[PDB]
Amino acid sequence: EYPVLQKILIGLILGAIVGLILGHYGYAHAVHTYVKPFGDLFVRLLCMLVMPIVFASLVVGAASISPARLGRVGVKIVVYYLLTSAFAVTLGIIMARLFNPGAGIHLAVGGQQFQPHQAPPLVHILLDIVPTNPFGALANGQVLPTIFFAIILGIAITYLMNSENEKVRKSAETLLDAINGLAEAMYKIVNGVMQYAPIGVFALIAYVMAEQGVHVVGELAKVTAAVYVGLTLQILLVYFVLLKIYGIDPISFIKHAKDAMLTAFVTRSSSGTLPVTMRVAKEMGISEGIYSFTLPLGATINMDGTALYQGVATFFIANALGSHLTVGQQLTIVLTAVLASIGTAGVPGAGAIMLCMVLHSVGLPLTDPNVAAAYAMILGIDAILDMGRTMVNVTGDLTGTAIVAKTE
Amino acid sequence: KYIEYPVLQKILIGLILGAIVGLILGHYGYAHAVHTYVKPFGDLFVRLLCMLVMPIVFASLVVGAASISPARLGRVGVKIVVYYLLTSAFAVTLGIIMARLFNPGAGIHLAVGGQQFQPHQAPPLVHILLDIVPTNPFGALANGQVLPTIFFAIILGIAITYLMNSENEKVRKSAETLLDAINGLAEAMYKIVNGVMQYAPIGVFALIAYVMAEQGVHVVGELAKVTAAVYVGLTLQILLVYFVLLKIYGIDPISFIKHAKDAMLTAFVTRSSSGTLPVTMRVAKEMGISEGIYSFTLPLGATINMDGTALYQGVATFFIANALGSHLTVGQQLTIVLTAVLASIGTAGVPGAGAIMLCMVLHSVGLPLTDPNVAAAYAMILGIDAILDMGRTMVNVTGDLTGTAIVAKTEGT
Amino acid sequence: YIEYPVLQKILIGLILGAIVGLILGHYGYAHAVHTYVKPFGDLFVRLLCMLVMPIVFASLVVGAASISPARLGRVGVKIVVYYLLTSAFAVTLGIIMARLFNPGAGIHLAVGGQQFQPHQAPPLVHILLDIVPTNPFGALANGQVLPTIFFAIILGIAITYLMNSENEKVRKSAETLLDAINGLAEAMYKIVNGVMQYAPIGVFALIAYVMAEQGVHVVGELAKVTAAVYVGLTLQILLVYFVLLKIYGIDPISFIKHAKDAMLTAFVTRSSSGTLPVTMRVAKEMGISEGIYSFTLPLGATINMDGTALYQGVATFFIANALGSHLTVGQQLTIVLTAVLASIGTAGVPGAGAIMLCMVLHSVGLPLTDPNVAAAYAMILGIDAILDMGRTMVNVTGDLTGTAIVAKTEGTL
Ligand SMILES: [Hg+2]
Ligand SMILES: [Hg+2]
Ligand SMILES: [Hg+2]
Ligand SMILES: [Tl+]
Ligand SMILES: [Tl+]
Ligand SMILES: [Tl+]
Ligand SMILES: [Tl+]
Ligand SMILES: [Tl+]
Ligand SMILES: [Tl+]
Repeated sequence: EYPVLQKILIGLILGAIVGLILGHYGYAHAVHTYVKPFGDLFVRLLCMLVMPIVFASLVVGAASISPARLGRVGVKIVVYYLLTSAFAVTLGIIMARLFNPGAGIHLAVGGQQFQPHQAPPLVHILLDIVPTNPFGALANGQVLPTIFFAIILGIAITYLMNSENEKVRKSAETLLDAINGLAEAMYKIVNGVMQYAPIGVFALIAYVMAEQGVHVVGELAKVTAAVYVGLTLQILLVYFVLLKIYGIDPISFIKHAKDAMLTAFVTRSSSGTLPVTMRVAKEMGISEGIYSFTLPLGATINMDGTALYQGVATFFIANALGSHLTVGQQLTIVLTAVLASIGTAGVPGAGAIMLCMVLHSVGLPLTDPNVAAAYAMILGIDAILDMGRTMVNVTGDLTGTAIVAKTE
Repeated sequence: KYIEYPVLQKILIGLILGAIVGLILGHYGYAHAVHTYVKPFGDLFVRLLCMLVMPIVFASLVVGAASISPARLGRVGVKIVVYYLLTSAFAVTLGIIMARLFNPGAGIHLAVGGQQFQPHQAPPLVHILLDIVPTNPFGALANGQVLPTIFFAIILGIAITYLMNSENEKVRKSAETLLDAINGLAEAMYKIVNGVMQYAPIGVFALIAYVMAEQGVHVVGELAKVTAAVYVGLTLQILLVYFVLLKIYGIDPISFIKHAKDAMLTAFVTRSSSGTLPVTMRVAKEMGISEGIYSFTLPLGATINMDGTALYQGVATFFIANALGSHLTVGQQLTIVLTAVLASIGTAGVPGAGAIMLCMVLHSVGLPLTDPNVAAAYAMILGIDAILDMGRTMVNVTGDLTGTAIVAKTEGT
Repeated sequence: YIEYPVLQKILIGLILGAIVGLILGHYGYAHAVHTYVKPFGDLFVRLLCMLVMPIVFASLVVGAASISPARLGRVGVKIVVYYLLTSAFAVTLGIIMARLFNPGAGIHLAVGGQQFQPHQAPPLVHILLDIVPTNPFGALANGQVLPTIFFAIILGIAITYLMNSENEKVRKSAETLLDAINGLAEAMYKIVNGVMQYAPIGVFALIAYVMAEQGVHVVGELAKVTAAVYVGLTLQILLVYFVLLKIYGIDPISFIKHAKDAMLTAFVTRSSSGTLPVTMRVAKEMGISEGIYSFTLPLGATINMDGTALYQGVATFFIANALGSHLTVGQQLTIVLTAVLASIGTAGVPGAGAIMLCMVLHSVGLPLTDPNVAAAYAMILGIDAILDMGRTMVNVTGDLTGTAIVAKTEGTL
């Protein structure tokens, strides 16, 4: 009934208190049997949409970047985001190694530590990106095959919208229209769930605090910190550089963006903030014909915010499970995540949904008590992380639409 | 060789002829020969039905959620929705009441494999509730999870509507398309049922032929037991609730029926809420309901009218369970029944929805249709579904008019 | 750039590949190829058996809708009857030529070091009842061919009946679902084109292995296949088309003289759709009514079954024969008739001949994962390119043959 972000922070701050004192001389168990299931309900509602959004999303996403259905002003802004995600990934990993979130918290939940099962011959792991039956991939949660098929579909659809046959061209138009809309419904459903999130988020940390000790809160602050420093380090180290390098003034640029960022910071919605963003791009004096096209893109294809979230969440999730992870695997894991997140920029809680999808793609079964309880930690603090996530997404959309505006 | 012939006649001929053939082949006949030869024609029939059980429940619920969905729901609409909810309320109670009043099922104690069916029971409440949320909705759909499919089709249908309330025309057209295509699938699945009802006379023949030949003559009384339980609760609904609702709204019940008289008799003989809808609207005009009212509210009851199904399930549930051996309590009765009705929204008619829902409710309550008992128990009701489905639709239509008349008179604007 | 003529690419990959393979076979390292080269071929085979499900399904829904009565126009009904009575003959030639050359025996593959063993086969009741999908989403989800076929027809036909409805809500909904299912189908074809781009690499790796490992025997066994097709192929044009034209007072000699490049385009483009512009312009040169060829040509592009019928005839026989199992005339057609009867809507489509094979094997229970089945299919898939040129060339010749026969019955020459 009331401001949804307030609700989640209230449930979090209140929940960690309740959990923590109930932890000390309380009954970690009673929480586990009674409180926690409300939390589990929450985590179920999210993992639910993990499949439809990943697939429907990527079909739309592929079609968005798809050549040469891609316009010429478009091709440049795409090139922009690729070379920004580039840096946004490096920062992610760097900050994730810089703060070491996860080690320190050594979860062995069943009273047995989680043991990563590994891993078939390169041949078989590559071959198996190609879904043997795409309905089946989709049906029983194969991530890599769904990704591969949703790109190969999305790109194909666009080629059909370049056909002589209007029977053909309308058909494609229809399919894609319908796949979108599914995607679009899946998002509306996230909004709905975020409504339950304050109860759900409550129940989650309540348990984690009551059961994992007080150590966690420092481990989570470890996460939050690693994101937010990388986050501002992105704006400063890359955006300001790109603006400066294009004769735009970084200081006064921020002065216009100032509330467009603050809106994103508080609405979490790249789409919800889009009205405010476009109005500021007009204040900055970007061509109408430019920002009305390139801003609607960053709202969806902006990959840089998610790239920073995954960088850290990946590393913490894995680190806490026990498995110390190398730089190679870090990006392999991360690049995969970001490369499937295209089309999902905001979307309220995308950062967390992608995490689920990446774990399900790297084989870690969410049903295993450790994986679950590890994930459940980040899912608690997702709210906070998701504010910076969107805020940087928006800042980099303007930065891009401004750089590309100027070249026209 | 054209079966261009009245399809209801066909099924009743298939039924009354079939039970004779079966019954005499039973007495000094060869229950077995029937079982190996005649029955598979019956099983083909039961397959064609349980086929559509998944697409129609899903695609149907998406459309139905979207139809009741707020605030996409118009204000004339919101009152008629409230109507059907408080009528299904009563329709359910009568269902259970009549199902306990006649005791269909006990008396017939089927142990078909030569072993009695044994309900397997049941995970911790936590786990049964959590598992209503599909972990992967494609998967729910793919391998038949009922409760997760229900849950997802509602959460989808509602969401779609909210998208048709968007600024973004990209978004608004997208939603419109998806929902358009989900409908139409629903709509096609219905057209497929009509097709199957065409085979129903042969299939319904082979089904009771076996049941009679093998289950004794006890069945025909047990089935009359069902038919009765429905038809008495059925008319007891019209009298006890509709007439009270009309009387309570200054509408005259006696003269109301006098207009509805053929509109009901059409439904009773067409089994189709949609097929009868033309006749119904013309009678709503005879009763002098506003054009802008009945041309909206009647197309809804044709789909969302839940009261007829509520009575079918009430009795079929109790019989199917009772015959299996398991004596069922009043809590479970409605738990089971409310479930069924609440997923049957959007499926009013549809020729044989009564039977389809039964199959879906069983698959939802864990009873595997592959087990010989559950199968041979369902195969009984599926025979007589035809008869029951005439009263089902007739009451559906009577209560659509009752509703659209009660709501009409609260307007006149 | 791999943008160079795609057919050249594949023949270069084939002729080069067989050399490389074969010499690497003799004193080479059949094994090295197996571990390193072959996986590139396997990636190819995967990419194909990938789309086998969506195309069969989405394709048959479209196909059903295209022949569906009485949505079928009257000029249409005669052309449909034409292709049915030509597929009739095309099947017989298929089998005849497959028996006449004996492709397969001579190559006795036992790959694991154990020969493949056809597992057989449930009671006729169970194999027939199981054509009806218990849950159609599941059929689709886990590869069930026969159920997918059955449901895709029963859906496509139904959708068309809905486009004959009074209710525009209904008639648009159907129009949408069918529109969307199309496009999916249409996308799946675009995806094949994409794969054929990788085909030169993939095809190289496939025969490279087969030659290196299966001996030099194969090339003769494959020439055996190519021949059987191409002789049956031309024997179709001569024995049936020319007889049909002659029988309708059209002159076969001068008919060919117009079709001459329209066939040569098809022979070189492999696409019934790609060649369709050329075809229509030639139908105009032959002086067919504009309103006739602009309708009937677009059909044979998709429903022409006669080319595929000849491919399956021979591929079936070889594939089974090589596995070890000697196959009778009954089974031959049972297997083949099935294949052709699901292939409606898939005329071209670049590599449909091979995709249908995979689908017929998955329908007849032979698991593509078994190393023999796999290595046997992997042989035809190599030479598919060659076969597929004659496939489309005969498809086109017979579309013209039909549209000219049907044209003249309207008195539109
Ligand atoms: Hg998840
Ligand atoms: Hg069923
Ligand atoms: Hg295959
Ligand atoms: Tl994105
Ligand atoms: Tl976000
Ligand atoms: Tl209903
Ligand atoms: Tl009915
Ligand atoms: Tl075809
Ligand atoms: Tl072809």
